[PDB]
Amino acid sequence: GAMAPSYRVKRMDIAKNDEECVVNAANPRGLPGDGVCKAVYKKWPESFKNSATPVGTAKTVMCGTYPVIHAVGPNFSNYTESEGDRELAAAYREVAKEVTRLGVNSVAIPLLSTGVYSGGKDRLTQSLNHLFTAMDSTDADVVIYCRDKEWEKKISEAIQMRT
Ligand SMILES: O=C(Nc1nc(=O)cc[nH]1)c1nccs1
Ligand SMILES: [Cl-]
Ligand SMILES: [Cl-]
Repeated sequence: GAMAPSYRVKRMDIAKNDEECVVNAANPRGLPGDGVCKAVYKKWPESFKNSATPVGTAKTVMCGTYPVIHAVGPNFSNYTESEGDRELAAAYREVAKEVTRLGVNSVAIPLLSTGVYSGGKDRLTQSLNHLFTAMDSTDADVVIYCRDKEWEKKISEAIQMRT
């Protein structure tokens, strides 16, 4: 584990992360997808061999020795707010189990269900709070990746408020 486990946020492409493993914001079918998923497919295509997994679950596939944890958040265009909220929390709990099993000291993670699966709603606080509920009990350094300047500021404020 990390000596003083922390949370940090960076505004850049998660395919350029400086962590020991990456979480992909995957689709259930293991397809190349869009946004973060397409960036992950271009950088670690080998990790999409048998990566299909249901909504609310995570499945890790190695690219060489580098772990890619495919986490499938719900698409809020298809799910109700109550059911989608439950599956989003579940996907993050499965990421925490995989990060612990892998024994890594750091992990790069995007905010699940905040892009094309958001159903057109701002889900920064919802998704980040489920990330903290799952990852708080792990001892890996967590680095959250985002692309929007206003989101970077809001995620950074949420991390600093708890310290
Ligand atoms: O690209 C994104 N998510 C996503 N992409 C897919 O193709 C299928 C499911 N989820 C994200 N970008 C930023 C935060 S999540
Ligand atoms: Cl970049
Ligand atoms: Cl973003």
